Amino acid sequence: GKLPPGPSPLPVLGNLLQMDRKGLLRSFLRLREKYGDVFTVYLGSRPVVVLCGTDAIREALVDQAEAFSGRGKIAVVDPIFQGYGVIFANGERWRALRRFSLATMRRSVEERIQEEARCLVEELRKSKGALLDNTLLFHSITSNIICSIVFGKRFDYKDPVFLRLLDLFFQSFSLISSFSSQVFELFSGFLKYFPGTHRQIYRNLQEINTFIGQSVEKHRATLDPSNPRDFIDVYLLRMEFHHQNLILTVLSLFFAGTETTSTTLRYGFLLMLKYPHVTERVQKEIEQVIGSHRPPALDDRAKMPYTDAVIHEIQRLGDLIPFGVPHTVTKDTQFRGYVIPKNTEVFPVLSSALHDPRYFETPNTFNPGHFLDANGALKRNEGFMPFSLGKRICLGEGIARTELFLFFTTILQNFSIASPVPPEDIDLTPVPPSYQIRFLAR
Amino acid sequence: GKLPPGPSPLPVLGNLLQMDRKGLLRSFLRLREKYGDVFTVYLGSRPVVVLCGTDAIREALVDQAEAFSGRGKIAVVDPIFQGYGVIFANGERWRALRRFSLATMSVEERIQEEARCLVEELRKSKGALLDNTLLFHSITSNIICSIVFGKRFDYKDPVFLRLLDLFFQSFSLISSFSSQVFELFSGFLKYFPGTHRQIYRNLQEINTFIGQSVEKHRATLDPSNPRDFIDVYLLRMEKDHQNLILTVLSLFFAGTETTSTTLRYGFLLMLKYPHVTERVQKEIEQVIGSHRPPALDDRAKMPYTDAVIHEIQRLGDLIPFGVPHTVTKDTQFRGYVIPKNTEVFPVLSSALHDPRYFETPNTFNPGHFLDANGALKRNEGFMPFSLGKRICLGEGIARTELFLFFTTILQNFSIASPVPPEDIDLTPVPPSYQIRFLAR
Amino acid sequence: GKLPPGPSPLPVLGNLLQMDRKGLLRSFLRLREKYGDVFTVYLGSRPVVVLCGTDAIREALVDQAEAFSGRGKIAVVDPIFQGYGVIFANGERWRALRRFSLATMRRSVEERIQEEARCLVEELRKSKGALLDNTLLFHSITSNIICSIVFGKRFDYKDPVFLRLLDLFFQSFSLISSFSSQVFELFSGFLKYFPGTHRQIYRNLQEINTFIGQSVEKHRATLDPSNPRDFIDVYLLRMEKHQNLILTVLSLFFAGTETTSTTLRYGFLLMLKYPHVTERVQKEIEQVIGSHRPPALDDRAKMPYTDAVIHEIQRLGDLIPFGVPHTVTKDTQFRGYVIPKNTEVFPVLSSALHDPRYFETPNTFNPGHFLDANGALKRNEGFMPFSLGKRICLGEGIARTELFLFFTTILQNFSIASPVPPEDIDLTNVPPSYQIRFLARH
Amino acid sequence: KGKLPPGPSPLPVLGNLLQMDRKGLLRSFLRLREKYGDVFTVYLGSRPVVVLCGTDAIREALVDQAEAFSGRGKIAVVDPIFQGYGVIFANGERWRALRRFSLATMRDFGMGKRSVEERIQEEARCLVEELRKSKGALLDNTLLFHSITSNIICSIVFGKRFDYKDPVFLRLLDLFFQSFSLISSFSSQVFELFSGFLKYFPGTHRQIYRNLQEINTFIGQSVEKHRATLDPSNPRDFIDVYLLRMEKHHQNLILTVLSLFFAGTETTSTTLRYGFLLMLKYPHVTERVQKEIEQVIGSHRPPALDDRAKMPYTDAVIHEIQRLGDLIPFGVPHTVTKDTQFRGYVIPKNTEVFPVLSSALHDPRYFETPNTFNPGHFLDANGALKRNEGFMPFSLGKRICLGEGIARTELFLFFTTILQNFSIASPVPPEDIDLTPREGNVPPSYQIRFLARH
Ligand code: HEM
Ligand code: HEM
Ligand code: HEM
Ligand code: HEM
Ligand SMILES: c1ccc(-c2ccc(Cn3ccnc3)cc2)cc1
Ligand SMILES: c1ccc(-c2ccc(Cn3ccnc3)cc2)cc1
Ligand SMILES: c1ccc(-c2ccc(Cn3ccnc3)cc2)cc1
Ligand SMILES: c1ccc(-c2ccc(Cn3ccnc3)cc2)cc1
Repeated sequence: GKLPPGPSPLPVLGNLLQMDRKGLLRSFLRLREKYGDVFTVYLGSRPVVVLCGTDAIREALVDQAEAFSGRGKIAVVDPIFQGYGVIFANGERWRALRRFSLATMRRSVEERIQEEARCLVEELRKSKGALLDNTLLFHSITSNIICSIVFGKRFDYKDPVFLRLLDLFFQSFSLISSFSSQVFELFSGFLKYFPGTHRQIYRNLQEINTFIGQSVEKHRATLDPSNPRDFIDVYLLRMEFHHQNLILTVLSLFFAGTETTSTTLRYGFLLMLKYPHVTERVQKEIEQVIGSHRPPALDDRAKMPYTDAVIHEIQRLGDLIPFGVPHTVTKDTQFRGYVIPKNTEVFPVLSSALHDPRYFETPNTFNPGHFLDANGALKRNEGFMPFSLGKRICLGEGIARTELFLFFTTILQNFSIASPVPPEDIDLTPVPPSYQIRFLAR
Repeated sequence: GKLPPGPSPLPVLGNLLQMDRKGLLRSFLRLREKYGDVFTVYLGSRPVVVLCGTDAIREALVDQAEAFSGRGKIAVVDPIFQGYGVIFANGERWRALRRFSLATMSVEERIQEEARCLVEELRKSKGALLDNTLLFHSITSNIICSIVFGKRFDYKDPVFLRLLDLFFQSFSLISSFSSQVFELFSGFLKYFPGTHRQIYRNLQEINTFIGQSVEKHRATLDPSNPRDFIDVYLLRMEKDHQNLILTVLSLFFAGTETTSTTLRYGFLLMLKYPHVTERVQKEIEQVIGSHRPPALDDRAKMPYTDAVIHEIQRLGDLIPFGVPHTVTKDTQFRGYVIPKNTEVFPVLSSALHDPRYFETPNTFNPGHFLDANGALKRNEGFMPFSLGKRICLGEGIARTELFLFFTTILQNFSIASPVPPEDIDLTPVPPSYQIRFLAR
Repeated sequence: GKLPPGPSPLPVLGNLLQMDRKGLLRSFLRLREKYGDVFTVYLGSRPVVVLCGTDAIREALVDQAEAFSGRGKIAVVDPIFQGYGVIFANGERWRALRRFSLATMRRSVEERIQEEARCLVEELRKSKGALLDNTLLFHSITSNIICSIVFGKRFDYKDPVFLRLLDLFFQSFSLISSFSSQVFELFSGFLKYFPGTHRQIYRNLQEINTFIGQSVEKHRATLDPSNPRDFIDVYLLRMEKHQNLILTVLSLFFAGTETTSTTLRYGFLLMLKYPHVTERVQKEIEQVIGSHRPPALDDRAKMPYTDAVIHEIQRLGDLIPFGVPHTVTKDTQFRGYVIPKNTEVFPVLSSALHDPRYFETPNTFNPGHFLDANGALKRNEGFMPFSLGKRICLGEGIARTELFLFFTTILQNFSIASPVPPEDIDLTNVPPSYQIRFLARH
Repeated sequence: KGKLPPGPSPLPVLGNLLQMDRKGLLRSFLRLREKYGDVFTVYLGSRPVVVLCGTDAIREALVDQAEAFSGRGKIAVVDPIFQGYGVIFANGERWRALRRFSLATMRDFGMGKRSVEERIQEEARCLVEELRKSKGALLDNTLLFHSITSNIICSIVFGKRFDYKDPVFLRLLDLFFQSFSLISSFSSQVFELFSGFLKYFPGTHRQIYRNLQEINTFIGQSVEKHRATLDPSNPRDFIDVYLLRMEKHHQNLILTVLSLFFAGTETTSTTLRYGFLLMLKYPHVTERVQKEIEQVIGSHRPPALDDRAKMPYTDAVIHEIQRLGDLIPFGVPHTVTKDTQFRGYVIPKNTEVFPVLSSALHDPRYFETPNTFNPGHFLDANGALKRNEGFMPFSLGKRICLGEGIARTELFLFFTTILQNFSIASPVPPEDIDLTPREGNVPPSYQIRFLARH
């Protein structure tokens, strides 16, 4: 019974000097070759266990789910200061949210998404096939879904309030560091920056908490059970400053997710620009199953292997969350013939699975074959886990994947796509590059 | 026996919603007004104790030094994984470095010689408008080089530049408000220091190099004449590799960088207030005259200039929050309780601007550090280097760099800029700017 | 969310000054009246949560079994010193023993108890109805069972080796303390005496181990699989797939048998006080088993009264009034209080066995407790002399079978008498030493 | 490099409990020392404990690193989650207070040291009067010694000694030394080890004690009486000292102190019992002592504390008695406070530690004949008292006996005064006195006769 093997560390720095010039990911890969699927690396004085390949990540997150579900120290409340019960309250809250998101699936996403998909088309027609940067377009459409689900009705793309919160929630801003400043941090035991809060993207923060209040007010007055129209009055029901903020927090979480959805699309479309023959096939399957006279609907995905396989492939290659979200072991645990002590930090390196050779004939090339059998139907591939697995698997998986199928097909149904750059010359290597694309009505 | 009071937190966010639009500092200040000199705020789910004003910070860092000296979780080794002894080795190593830095206090001469080189470079400027940023990084850095490798680099030496590049290479990481709220909810930050890549070529070239210098040193080294910090390394080694040095080197640079900025800020300040620069140039002529380089012993006979430099460090306030510490033992502080392992901010800024110690906390004012007769006077609020068990290891070097570099410059040149003094905006890190050095 | 209420403590002593003159149990009871079913008391500087009444104990040990299953600090290994894996090894070992004991129940255990039951009768016949102290007799019979189960064959009552180990395992010996010596201990944080501390603890044992070695040898020297004949070669098999483990296991088995023996001793005295009950039982015996065959386990089903009586005996006897203290594993929410991980907890078994909400007359001998109107056995939730939950007695099966068979077989072949008239028997947790006479019914 | 103290490998549940000498835990520690050295790690149950052997090792720990090795056992550590801090701290200050008060008894101006000396002197006197009234009868000094040492504590706490047969005295002599035993089988113990919980626990016994409720009452009476009559700045005894800290929980706090004090007195009493038996076996030593007594104190005044200075032999002898007696062989276990570096090993905060006092009192590097009675241990060539570092029957460091002062003064005075006025004899001939204890480190029971020297 030993700890997962790893490279020996240096004081202050840990293994920070043995990383590939190529990046932390390459490092983890070369490390795997030497030490295997489970190993121990050091960021500063702290050890972390790295999990590589499908099988290893699955065993951990799935087979021993309770053991591997813990959050990072920043998220753990100190009873000595807050006492328990806030611990537990949070507990019940989580379960509640977790429960509500299943209900959403069981005018649900399918219809709301079908609506938004329409609006998108109309906007794309009004583009009159102009070259543009889809970034704002995709953020808007994925976001609206969240809005319809939370406040009850989509915003108009140019609605002040919408923009103000599209602004708040995706406002970029960067913090700056020198190599020296960092080594020092490592030596302090404290990072320079911490979250909180927007500076000029905080301008609207004041307005958005405020907007929430208003919507809750309106909602409250017309509220009726057992007729909960959207998430707000669901809140109001569990209920029946702090409340407005509690909402925010959910809202924020939801947006953190939508942003990934949006990027998954952006990446997907660029990818399709590089590979028009695929886009063609998909347009074909579309015409063969949905035809030309009705909107695509969620039930169609079943009868459209290629397109699904293609979307799967997009999530796979895209790999937007390569490291997964780090967890924290809950109980001293026996894993793959090693030991992992309660409170060890752990990386399920999702990327190492999405590119796992034992599961993907060509881990680095775009290849729908990954998800198709001889007969050409969708086939399960265990390496496909872009949403993670286990107790903490994405709360948004359902909504997101439905967003991806519908937004994707509806678009390819009504338009074809082109760019200045010739397919041969599209560089897929990165977040996906900003680019220009043109939507042409069919 | 209670915990330090504070604003009630929200789930996930903590007190992150009750901060002033104006910034974390303003918040801490308004908070002080309401809860007092010691209070408790929440970043995420985690509590942190904030320390405000001279008296409070001093009590903590100085009076209860052992209690308030702990480092952040990132810096704490886990025995279950590494075992103890590496804990202890580090321990002894620290004491060693701590001991060596007192021995260093040489420095005086090396600085003086660098001071000279600076002057010659400033002459060659032929009074051209420039951005002193690179100049100051170079001069302060060389000191560290002379102290570690044994001899200054030439300002344009490839190796120098390559490491001036490694150690100050800026690079930024980017975050959305949403990405952040999510981090808070994960318990994990997106970015960890140094994980980033990486100037890999440069770090690698140096690592290779230190090797070289150690080699050379090894072959020619001897006692009781250990020339520079490398041998001292070689000696502690021979008494019982390239990587430890690097780490020290980095630490040293992290510091030098602050020294450089303290100068940059100082000079801009003097551009806004030429009548002060005049006085200083006067005291310089009255005490050091015009025919010898300023020397450390001069500071004693030059109150004004000292007071001014003090005032510069005060206003500059480059480390407003101090470096967060970690309580070591359950402790009784100012009639509250602080549990072992509580994170703590000694908000240095709150002292450097403490009204109980500075007649005009927010205006440049050398009177802060002068009595009626006009001699240097101790001001307890002056704590830019922190205080206590972990007070700056570089305090000595740094302050010596500041006095010499400052005076020598003002001795041989006067300064001017496009922007008229009335129009210099001191509000921020100090703005990038242009300045001209004119020989006297 | 608060901690369980309780009396305020004093420095060093805790609540040790507020105990009834009557004993710790009375205290817990008076405490219950004031603070309720869950409260917090202090032994020295250390808090402990006390659990009172059936419902409370059950909720804890049963409903939240994983939460309330932790052992005392003495039993918790320090990884810094021993590393994990020994932690885990122990873990798997436990499960193993736990598994083997269910198998024992699945040549068999019942027969082994029946054969011993016979031997008991023959010894009781050879008593020629002499007044004696059944203490040694009962320790012997219950012990043999363990020996048949472990080494494969009963010892003869006067076999040297038997006696030598009957001696080791039940050898009494006492340690002595002054009130002052104790207050001081409380102030040191350390007790004067430690289990296993004694010189004799060691001496008895070395001799014990040697016999084991031999039996393992023999057993080792002759087994075939799955021709395994008892616990030894079961050991040998898990090994092939030492004496030290066997010994520990055996000691725990004896720790238990000792309770079984006392349960009998108490039972018989009780019956001396209440001959009209003994009569009934002798009657049911004749009505169901008759006079010409030994009682058998299957008979208990068709003998409500007798079962009810044995239940009543365990209930009143209350040999483990405080239960075996446990240690909360996870921060927990219990009965609208909070209990922090690592809190020590008493499930005061006695408070259930005497719970008014479940026993018409908690303090008088009353088989009615376990019978319905029609006179069949009825479940009573308060009956938990073996504890409940993840750590419920490993020996429950064997013990209860020992109790039914030993009891009935005896009362079938003999009747009982004493000098003292039932009116005078003293109930006065150990049962008084006494004299009893077994008279054949021929 | 940096490693934990070495030791024998443990077994599940049992730890090292199977590798102990048949001879007893002490012999074990000794044989273990031979193999692993002065600092090693043994396992009681699943718990590790660090064992400290020999003078040098114990001294380095308790003395050189005193703050590091001063921690109490888990039973004595308050949980903040339940009690909050401050009770932690209050206790702290309380301790210091008691610690301060005990020095005030010993030094050395005002009430100070002499008042205490006088009390022992008086209670010593009665011992003589009582011994005269024995008319040289064979008796068991156990109760006599418990009484005399106890009274000191009473004079110090309540302000005046108790008549030896005074009901209240007896009642509390009874409470505080009342023996009572709990019983265990080998199996019941193995099980405990497996539970993580011991069967018994201090005070958890109902019997302790009927008198407990009544004494407690006594204190109230005494505190009451004291309260009305007391006055600073002359504070007569510990009660009004309490009253003063109060005026600046009532009996409970006193009771606890009282108990602690008695726990100690009991050791003092045994030290005497042992001492006297020892002298019965070695009458030629008793003669010498009686001689020094006559040569320094003469025959016409009571011995006084200042005499010890001028009486090397007798002192050396008493030292030797404490040494051989070894009433607290294991010392009182402590608890490491801070992760520590000790003798080139590592000891983690919260490790339990035994400073095996016996291993020092019998340390060959300090005692020519560790196992024989030998005053030479504490004398130089010239025959004066010489310091012996191995002599630490009171422990050392931050937590060294609070009673060292009183106790040692009790031992010198009680001892000499007695040997001054009587000589001693027993049925058993010296050759035949067996000094080895009985199942316990406690001295074997015995009969002795005090004969006046008139
Ligand atoms: C479209 C592509 C998306 C991907 C690949 C993605 C991926 C993930 C991943 C990797 C996690 C980590 C689970 C873990 O911590 O183990 C996650 C969790 C989560 N996802 Fe998403 N996300 C996406 C979009 C969304 C969306 C649209 C939502 C909208 C609700 C969302 C909500 C969440 C939330 C709230 C969690 C938290 C996990 C937890 O319960 O602790 N994500 N998602
Ligand atoms: C220019 C003015 C400088 C200022 C105002 C400054 C300020 C500080 C402050 C406030 C700390 C707080 C330490 C703590 O309590 O955590 C610190 C630490 C430190 N400083 Fe500087 N510094 C300066 C220049 C330098 C230089 C040139 C060096 C060269 C080596 C240096 C080396 C260090 C080191 C090694 C520490 C480590 C603290 C520890 O041991 O925990 N500093 N400094
Ligand atoms: C009337 C007879 C017995 C009674 C009343 C009894 C009662 C108990 C009780 C109350 C416990 C504590 C469960 C807990 O930890 O909460 C226990 C545990 C145990 N008993 Fe018995 N016992 C009896 C006989 C036996 C016998 C014959 C064995 C033989 C194996 C035995 C073996 C054990 C063992 C090995 C445990 C360990 C508890 C655990 O694994 O958590 N007991 N028993
Ligand atoms: C006659 C021989 C005595 C011996 C050998 C003795 C020995 C000890 C020892 C070994 C300790 C443990 C200290 C430690 O943890 O290192 C101790 C503690 C103590 N003893 Fe004594 N004692 C004696 C008599 C007394 C007497 C008469 C008193 C009367 C007050 C006394 C009061 C105490 C007290 C109050 C402590 C508290 C220890 C602590 O503060 O942690 N002892 N004693
Ligand atoms: C550390 C912490 C968080 C993350 C992170 C990963 C994915 C996302 C986007 N997202 C949100 C919900 N599902 C996916 C945000 C943050 C990565 C490293
Ligand atoms: C959090 C992390 C690092 C720090 C820190 C502050 C100042 C400095 C500059 N410095 C380093 C040594 N002397 C000055 C580096 C890092 C503060 C908060
Ligand atoms: C604390 C420690 C041990 C015990 C204990 C409980 C039961 C027994 C007898 N026993 C053990 C297993 N089955 C019955 C011995 C000790 C109780 C409280
Ligand atoms: C473990 C726990 C307590 C003890 C103990 C030692 C000495 C005493 C008596 N005593 C009182 C003052 N000095 C010693 C009581 C208990 C020893 C080992």
